[PDB]
Amino acid sequence: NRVMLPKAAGCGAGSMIQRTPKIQVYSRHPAENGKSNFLNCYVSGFHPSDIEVDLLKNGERIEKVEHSDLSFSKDWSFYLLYYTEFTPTEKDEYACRVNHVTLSQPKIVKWDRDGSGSHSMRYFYTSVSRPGRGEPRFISVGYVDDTQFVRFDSDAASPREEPRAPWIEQEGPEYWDRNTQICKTNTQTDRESLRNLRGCYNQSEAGSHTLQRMYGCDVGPDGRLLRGHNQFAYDGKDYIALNEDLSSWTAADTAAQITQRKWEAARVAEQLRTYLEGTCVEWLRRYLENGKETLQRADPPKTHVTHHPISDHEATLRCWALGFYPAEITLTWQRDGEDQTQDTELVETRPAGDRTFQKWAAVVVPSGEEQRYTCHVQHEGLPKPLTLRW
Repeated sequence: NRVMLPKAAGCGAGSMIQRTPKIQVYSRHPAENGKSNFLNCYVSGFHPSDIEVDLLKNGERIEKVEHSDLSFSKDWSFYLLYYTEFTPTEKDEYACRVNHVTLSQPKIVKWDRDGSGSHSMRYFYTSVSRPGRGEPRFISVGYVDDTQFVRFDSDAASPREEPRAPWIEQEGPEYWDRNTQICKTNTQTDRESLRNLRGCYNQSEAGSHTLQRMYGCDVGPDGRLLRGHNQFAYDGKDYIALNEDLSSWTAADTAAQITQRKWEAARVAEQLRTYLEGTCVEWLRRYLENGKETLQRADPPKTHVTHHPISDHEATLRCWALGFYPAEITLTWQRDGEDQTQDTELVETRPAGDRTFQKWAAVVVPSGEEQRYTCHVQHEGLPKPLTLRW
């Protein structure tokens, strides 16, 4: 259940970070001809949020592709999963084509075939002005751990808080009407906040800017609050955050300090603390119980090692983790028991599309010395860490 958020203050009386997308193209399951599968293109770590993604087959654009609702990572960078059902063959070449302001031409990536008891609730808000093209777009999503359960999109035909997980559907009309109202109000707040922030930085009304907000709570196995959060970013960078004491603020610069003093005088922190200690944890406990059959089940990783020769003198060992939930995992390579921190390559953890996640860690090793390396796997669905070799 959401909370009403305060408005950023105007200043009366300067940097844009651009991150280019990471792109991973992969199937949900190990690919086997004839058997239907899912082709995924995961685009992550990008900023700003506008992006164009096509799945290609032998160079041709695939229609019907779906994608996830826009959300972002802890560093404020955005991620999206684009996916389609497909049946691979031997000589069909699949690819993902991505365009973004950081790319001087579209980038094509081919498909290369070769628990704990603690829980979190988060709401993620993205508001993007579009000068000359109407009002800002507002998209927000709610998660319990790594499971999305609501979305709101101000560009939907009828903007509403919408269910996105089966266990939320049982909530009555009061729940949907109330949280819709908070969204529609949080919409107009962020709209005035975008205007105020533009003025604080003397920015032109001709340019697009991004407001991102996150709040929610962490609970332990017994249901008690472990930590509350309420963060605010402008153009992909920290702006103002509620501190861990839920009673003071950290402001990034002199503009954000004006907002800090406004929220201090209005006692915003006290209102947020009341929400985080009460409503937030109370509804998180309720969701955990209503969805316990999926939300309180950790799926351990299915793990294996593959060998890919880099010529006849060295080779890549790749440690694979598949089908795990939640997403948090640690993969480490060791040589004679010592971690290969310097030489281990780690891809970003990526969604399978079926709620589970995937990751690999790779290290190049001297040929004939593969047997000295072991992959170490830590996941909350594993009673003990796993160790594997090639």
